[PDB]
Amino acid sequence: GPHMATGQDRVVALVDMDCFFVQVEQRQNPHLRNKPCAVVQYKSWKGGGIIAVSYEARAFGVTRSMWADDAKKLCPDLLLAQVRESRGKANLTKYREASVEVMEIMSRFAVIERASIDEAYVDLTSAVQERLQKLQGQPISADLLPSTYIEGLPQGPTVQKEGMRKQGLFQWLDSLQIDNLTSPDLQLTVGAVIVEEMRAAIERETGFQCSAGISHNKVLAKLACGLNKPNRQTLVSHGSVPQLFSQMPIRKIRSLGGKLGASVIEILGIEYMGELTQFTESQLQSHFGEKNGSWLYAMCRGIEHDPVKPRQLPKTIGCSKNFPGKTALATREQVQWWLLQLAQELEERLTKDRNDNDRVATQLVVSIRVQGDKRLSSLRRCCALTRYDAHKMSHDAFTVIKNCNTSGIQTEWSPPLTMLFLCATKFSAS
DNA sequence: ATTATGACGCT
DNA sequence: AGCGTCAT
Ligand SMILES: Nc1ncnc2c1ncn2[C@H]1C[C@H](O)[C@@H](COP(=O)(O)OP(=O)(O)OP(=O)(O)O)O1
Ligand SMILES: [Ca+2]
Ligand code: NA
Repeated sequence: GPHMATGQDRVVALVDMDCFFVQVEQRQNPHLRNKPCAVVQYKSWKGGGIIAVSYEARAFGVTRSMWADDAKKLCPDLLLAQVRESRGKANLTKYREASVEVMEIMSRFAVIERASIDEAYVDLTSAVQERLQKLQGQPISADLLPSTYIEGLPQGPTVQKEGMRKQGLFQWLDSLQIDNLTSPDLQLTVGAVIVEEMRAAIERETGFQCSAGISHNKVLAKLACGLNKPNRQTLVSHGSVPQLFSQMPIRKIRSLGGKLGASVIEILGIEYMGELTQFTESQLQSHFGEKNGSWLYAMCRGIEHDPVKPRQLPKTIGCSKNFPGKTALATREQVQWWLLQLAQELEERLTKDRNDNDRVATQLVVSIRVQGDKRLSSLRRCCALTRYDAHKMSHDAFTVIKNCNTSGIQTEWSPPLTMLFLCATKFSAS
């Protein structure tokens, strides 16, 4: 009734760059603009592995994880850009620097949480209140929302995409009560106005287009963002949730894309998020645990409380390389040479991080995989990181893993290593 | 022979 | 601490 919280206290946005690594390469090389193209890493094995795909190329069926040779079979005119290689490995520096460009722009509007190399959540609650004051009861015109979709509209009693978008926007704006500064729907709408401005600034100042979701929490904001891509933003209101969720497969919701989500489906015998509402909180907790159960009970009603954390910088800085099939490392000299290569890239990134961000990492984590293990990581060990020195770091990494060597022979390594990983963690101010 | 990352939960 | 899950 009157005491039933509806999770409508906040305005949250999720901004996500469209086909990000592709746009980085297209900005740099105009010849790739408005073409079917993809970004690939390595080239020798089947033309390289695809990691990003332009919307033009997606129309031909090109996807991430596809080998470039296979992609070319779907799209013979596909253009490719290669990830830079340094010290024998893929080097993602260019995309990390492009990411900083975008994060710094977003930070002018509001506190952001960096969720990945190319996306950030934004808590717009306070910014919305401020904009609501400036407006002073004055209505919101559709002209302020030129790329916004209202999920669930139009509805009730044109055959083109932009026409439908506008019809829905009009129905929404027609319904708004702008006299009430505390209407959640009004708050979301002002949120969307601000996000239009954020997205315009990003495109103006970097050249990169993006999509966005605006809702009352991170999970709905993320879901919304994906509903109309590319180059559009979507508002998902509290009211839209029952219909949206009624046919939404459980796996589409962030965190339910894996084993937990499969267990929800299997154990409860359901398919869609909306079907969760018929279980009690205790019932959900009995199957999925206390935390997951409470989260599910609220989430299926469109309610989630996870905060947008004030964090614009990554918490760890890591360097990793696979050594698949035949290229697995089988000699001590091999293992030491590759630890040094990884340690050298890591040193370079850490030193840059220390100058830019006024902090120093204090722990080095070392992880390997051995041939045979289905798991991505076989063994992880940490040691002290006391100096930004590649030789020391690689020497230390070797010391903490050297006992993994089954080989009776000193020089040989067995079983061969199929992955190496160095990660700097536990930052302190400096 | 996807690969290179990165956050957070469990015990 | 070391491992697993989920994500981009
Ligand atoms: N599995 C992966 N392996 C390596 N790099 C990845 C992987 N997934 C994503 N990336 C990189 C390349 C992407 O351009 C970038 C952002 O990822 P993501 O947001 O999932 O897709 P995207 O930006 O390429 O397309 P979209 O327009 O659908 O968001 O991070
Ligand atoms: Ca993206
Ligand atoms: Na993303």
